[PDB]
Parts: sequence; C-alpha cells; structure tokens
Amino acid sequence: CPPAKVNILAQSRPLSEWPINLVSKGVQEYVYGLTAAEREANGDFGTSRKSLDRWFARTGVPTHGYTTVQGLNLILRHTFNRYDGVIKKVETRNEKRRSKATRINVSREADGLPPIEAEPEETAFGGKLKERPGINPSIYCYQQVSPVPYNPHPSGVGAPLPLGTPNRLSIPKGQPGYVPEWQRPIRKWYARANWRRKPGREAALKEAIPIIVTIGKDWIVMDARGLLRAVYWRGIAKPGLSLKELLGFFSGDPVLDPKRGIATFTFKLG
DNA sequence: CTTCAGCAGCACGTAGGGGAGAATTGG
RNA sequence: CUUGCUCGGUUCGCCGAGACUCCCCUACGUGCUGCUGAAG
DNA sequence: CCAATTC
Repeated sequence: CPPAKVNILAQSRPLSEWPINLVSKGVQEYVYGLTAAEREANGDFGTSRKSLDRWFARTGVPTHGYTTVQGLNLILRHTFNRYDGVIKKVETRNEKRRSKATRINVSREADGLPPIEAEPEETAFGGKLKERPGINPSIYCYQQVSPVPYNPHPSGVGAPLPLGTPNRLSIPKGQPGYVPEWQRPIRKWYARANWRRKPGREAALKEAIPIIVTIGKDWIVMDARGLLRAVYWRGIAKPGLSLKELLGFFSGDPVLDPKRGIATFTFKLG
C-alpha cells in the first residue's frame, strides 16, 4: 500500500500543541523510560474505556481533554510496542550471538579442543533503559477522524470534481497559459516547477479539491489534488470521480506529519 | 611532523526497532 | 493526469523529460572537525 | 448519530 501524500492548505492550528499530539507525547516518555519490572507492572492497557481511565489514573499521565478510545488505544499500543522494540533488538543481538555460539560449539567436536568461553549476554540496561527513544510526532487518524468532503464545517463542490486544464491551445494571447506560436506544435502554469530559479531563465488555492479531517475542535484541510494525482498515474480510476469517490479508494485512516506540514494517505486493499 | 586514539557530528551511507483498520453495538 | 519534489529547454508566454513505499527512533560508519598522548 | 466496542 503505497502512500498518497497530500499537502495542507489551511489548518486550525499547527499539528503540534494539539490534544492528540500533546497527550501522546506525555504517554511516549513514560513508557520508554520504564524498567523491565515496571513494564509488566505499570502497563495494564486494555482495549476498553474504564481501563484507560484506570491506566491514565494509575500511571499519572495527564490528558488535556483527550479521552477518545479509538485514538487512545493505538497511542498506548505504539509506545508499548516501541519500548518492546528496544528490548527485542538486544535480545535478537544476544540470540544472534548464541546462534553462532552454538555454531562454533559444533566445530568443537571436530576440533578436539577445549570448549570456547561462554559468549556474554548483552543487557538492555545495567532500572531505566539505556536507550530511551525520543517521541514520535506522527499523528494517526482513526475512524471518528476519517476525512470528509468540505461542504460548508467552518471553495469545494460531492459533485464530480473538475477535470482541470481543459483548454491549453485556446487560451487568449497574453492570458496565463498560452503556448507560444513558435513552440505550439499536465502541469498548470502556476506549477512551481515551471517558475523555479534556474541557471538559464492564490491560483492553487482557487483551483483546489479540499478534503477535511477533524479531531474534536480541530481540523486539517488537505489538498486532494495530491490524492487526485495518486490515482491518475497508477491506473486505478479515470476523470470521472468526486470528493466522495476518491476517498473511497484511500484508507479511512490517514497519517499526519507536523514538521513538514504534510499529511499522508494510504491505498485500501483494492 | 608525522604516525594513531576515540568521542562528536555540518553529511553521508547501512542496520534495526516502531508505525501506516473499520465493522457493529450502546446511551 | 489541476497542487507538491528532482533535473533540463526558452523568444520568459510555459515548455521538454522523469521519480514516487514512505515515515519515526536508537545507534553504529567515511573524509571533514576537535581534543590529546608517541618518534627526530 | 456519535462515541465505545469488537476482532
């Protein structure tokens, strides 16, 4: 499932300092800096509601308003898996060591030599873990957050979305887009590729396909032309679609990147 | 004024941990 | 094939050819940098 | 009709 990365036109607030992102951040730090005896003790995370009011009241991790189970269930499953990773890799390293350690023990029978000294075991911590990872700012969107067409929500159509650029050679001279008479015999004219600085050398907003993804009193309005463009080069659909139809191809659950100011979508299984 | 010594990264690889739903059932 | 990214052409009017499995983290590498200790 | 529940 390749991603269909789409830009952000406007946002209520940067993705940072956002209920889901901020509350996730607090969860992240607690889990990673835990003890192997405080992981199986402070972590009792259940896919229910009263347990996440129990886990968030026993671990002490704060919530500035986020209680949504569908988004507080993968957040608390990301951190625990990530912390599990930092012990898994060490165990695999130790396991790899004992895989060849048995292998060099097999050659001892042919060697007729004294057995090799025991291979040391790498310990993930010698109570806090050695490698406490940094927080993952990526924001994950769930079913109650899934995208919808922008149909005033605080210019879009779910009418059939325009094909766009229907006229190239018929533009009047002097108007934006006319092929010069000397080179007369699909990127729009405001494409930054054609006006970039080179060794020899609002329109986007007014010709947009705005979708919207909402999290409580928050929202992101991605430009679906990026989502449009993903379909048109893979061989899935044709010019006949709408704000409702394209979102059908792409997973209900998109991802978000606060830093680059870009959101990420994924193809569904089909 | 040269060998190397071992930490760090502006920048680079690899190498290895984590992640990228959605259909029902309550109030 | 409406946005966005890379690299080219031009009369600067936009034109030509492409990429698209990405993201997060820990850490370890190469010149470079720095801090030191050997030999005249 | 919108959060909590399921695998």
